[PDB]
Amino acid sequence: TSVAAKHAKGKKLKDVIFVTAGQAQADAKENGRENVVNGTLGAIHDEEGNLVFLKTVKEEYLSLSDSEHVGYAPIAGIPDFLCAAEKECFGNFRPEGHIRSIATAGGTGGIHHLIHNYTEPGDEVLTADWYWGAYRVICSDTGRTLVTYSLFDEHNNFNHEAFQNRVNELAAKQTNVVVIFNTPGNNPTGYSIEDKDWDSILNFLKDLVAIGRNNVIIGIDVAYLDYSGEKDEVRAFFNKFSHLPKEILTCVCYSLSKGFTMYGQRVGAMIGISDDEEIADEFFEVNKSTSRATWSNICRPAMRTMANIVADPAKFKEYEAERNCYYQLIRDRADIFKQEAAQVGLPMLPYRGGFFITIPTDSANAICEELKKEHIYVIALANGIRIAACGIPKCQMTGLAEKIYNAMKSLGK
Amino acid sequence: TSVAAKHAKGKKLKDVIFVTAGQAQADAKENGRENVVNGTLGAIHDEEGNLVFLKTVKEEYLSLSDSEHVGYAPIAGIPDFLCAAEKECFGNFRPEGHIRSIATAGGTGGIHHLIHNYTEPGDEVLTADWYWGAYRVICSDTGRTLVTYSLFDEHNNFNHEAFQNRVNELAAKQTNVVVIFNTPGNNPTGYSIEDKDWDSILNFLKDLVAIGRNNVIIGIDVAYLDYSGEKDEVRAFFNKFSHLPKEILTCVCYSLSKGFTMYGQRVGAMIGISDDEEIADEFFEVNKSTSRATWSNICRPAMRTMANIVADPAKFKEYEAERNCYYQLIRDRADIFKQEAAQVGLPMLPYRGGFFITIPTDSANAICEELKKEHIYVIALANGIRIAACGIPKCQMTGLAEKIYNAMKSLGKL
Ligand SMILES: O=C(O)CCC(=O)C(=O)O
Ligand SMILES: O=C([O-])CC(=O)C(=O)O
Ligand SMILES: O=C([O-])CC(=O)C(=O)O
Ligand SMILES: [Cl-]
Repeated sequence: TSVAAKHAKGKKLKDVIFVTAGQAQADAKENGRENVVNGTLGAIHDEEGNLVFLKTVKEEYLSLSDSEHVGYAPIAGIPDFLCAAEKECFGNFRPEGHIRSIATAGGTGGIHHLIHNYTEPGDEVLTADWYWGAYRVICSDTGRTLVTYSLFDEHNNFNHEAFQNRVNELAAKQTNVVVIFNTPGNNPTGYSIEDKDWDSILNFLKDLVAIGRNNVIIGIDVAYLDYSGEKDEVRAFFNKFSHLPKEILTCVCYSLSKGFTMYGQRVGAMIGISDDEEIADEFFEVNKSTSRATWSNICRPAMRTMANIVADPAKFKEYEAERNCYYQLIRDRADIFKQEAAQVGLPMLPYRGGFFITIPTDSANAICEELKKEHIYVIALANGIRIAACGIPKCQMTGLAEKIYNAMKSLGK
Repeated sequence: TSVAAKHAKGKKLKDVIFVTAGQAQADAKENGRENVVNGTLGAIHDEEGNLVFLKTVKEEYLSLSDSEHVGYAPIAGIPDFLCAAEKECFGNFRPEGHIRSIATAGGTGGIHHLIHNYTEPGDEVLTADWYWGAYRVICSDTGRTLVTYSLFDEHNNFNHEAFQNRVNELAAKQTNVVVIFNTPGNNPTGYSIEDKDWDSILNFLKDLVAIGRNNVIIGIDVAYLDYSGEKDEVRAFFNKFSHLPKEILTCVCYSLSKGFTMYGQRVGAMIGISDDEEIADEFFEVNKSTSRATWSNICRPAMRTMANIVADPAKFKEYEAERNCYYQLIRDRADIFKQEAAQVGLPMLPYRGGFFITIPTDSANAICEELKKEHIYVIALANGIRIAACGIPKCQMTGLAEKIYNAMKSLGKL
């Protein structure tokens, strides 16, 4: 018994991420925090367990005028914010061509708008077989289908044959092919596309476009950019989108959730890049329209907060340095998990950065339910176990790769 | 020249509201707030021209924990917020039957969701001929068509015949009929559908669905709920949604924006109301999914701030007492304009409540342009001039109608 539209009739979300986090904090309220390890949600908590609100960000944010907290922001977002995000995102790497940006609600809004405006209903959207689960829903809630290519070959190199084969397949059947790359610090694996592999990607994508029947739209979910590596090394690939043929458009979906540790402020920028000023202006206008059509403006105090900080050299250096403490702090946790994981013999995907590390298993769900017994609370995907290294203090990181590998060995995994 | 999908290309907002509003702000920043009449945006300013952020709301919002400021909130919203939003919306009038709520990005989010889930591609959506322009963009960006019925008969009463006529034409071409009512305190007019009229509206919808051909989805945008009249009076109509036939689903789009004075912060709930428990559950699930597919989740601090207040009796009465002082201010402002508009002979649509008053004319663009040179900023609609009384102190409101009449006379527009 349903009154919903034809395409909406059967929708129900199974959300593993959020309940699984719930029994976590549920075991950590009543029985004490330190007998529970929380590997669920992508939020940074410090060595003592508290959620990190970077104190430079919070200080700006709390000091704002009534107008910045409750006033309206323009539809496209605050122009200072739009310039500050591109500044932060690009670093010394800002590509040439025409760049135009629109404020979005997180990376989610970015991905939603990109898919709404650049694909037709029924179209397939491409990403790596290791990917953030929501992409599924962003496509499927709209009549699009998310399809995948094997990210890794046998030795864990970017798998170019798998990618090119899948792209050629979408290209044969639809004019626009949208491909989402989530890099650097891929969610779940932590993997980052290398500079040489971007070269091979773009060179292939330029060859495809020269045939003359397709446009390619390259989405890049950069959410983990500030958690992936040295400042210039992780951004250097941004130079590689300069002066691409106009049949290729690039959309960098940048977010403040991680970089500024504002999660529930819901704020991002989608940043379009084109050799062609008209194509780039169309990116701004069509995505501006979808914003008005959806949330109509994004959160003001969070936009104003990150613009203020980035424009004040003292304040911005103070913020880079507080964030880098927390990221050095994460990088080490993954060092401790990487070293013990290797000695004990536990398989784990090739992490270069990011909040998560994943253990490949076909059994993840089962292996997770017995982990929930140990007071170890983690996320189960179709491909394996995802663990939030952002959330796990040094205390429980060491000897953790043992407690997981020990659960799998008992069950035949 | 164009890479966007076929249905996307050409989209361009010509956005009047924020461009005018920007001009006003810059005028006032340079020349002082007290030297500009800023009738642009639906935000409250007090008798000094200061943006109002209610003391009880601000103190709670700034006093939140880090966890409540930056923590992710669940896809459907904070359960406490969903519960508090239904409670302050429905009052003593909560309808009977199955109720399920979902967090949205303001009222835009709720209506974006409603249209995405309850209409097929190409369908028509009905609203009054005086409406908030955003509805049109919501429809057209997703490939629907917003269509209108004349809100007023010749006496400036709810035009039941123009409306029923419109419903019939839609019901003849598609299964679902979505109708958006912006009441009480309509944007742009300030009109509120009266209770008897809701009876006649509802009676007609029941007859319509008794045929077996259609579902009706009634969207009610309640943004102005708290600015419209006495607490119980403005809410009384909610009881009329008790046990409607299951072919009628009522969606109440609530916002924090105006009620709590977080204007820029688009935070609301869409509250579904159905007699049939599976209808309501379905409302919950298609809308949660679309929340994940669009914004993933809603601003956490705004939600908690509101749940906290509504759940505290002492903080709740104090918040209301604060909001009420400002509601009175907006009343007086509208009374002044009306008195004076009637004296100078300047026509005006009927204003019950809300932040805006509208002057009908097909000349708004030329008129507004002239008013600017006088440091008066109002918004030009296609059919009229929208004035936000919420943003215009009394001493400024005095003489305003005369000035608008005089601009229309000088420009040869009567
Ligand atoms: O008055 C306000 O609330 C702000 C409006 C604004 O900044 C804009 O023009 O986008
Ligand atoms: O929000 C989610 O789906 C899970 C998460 O931790 C993130 O990647 O932000
Ligand atoms: O936001 C707009 O388009 C105009 C406005 O003042 C409101 O009704 O919220
Ligand atoms: Cl569809």
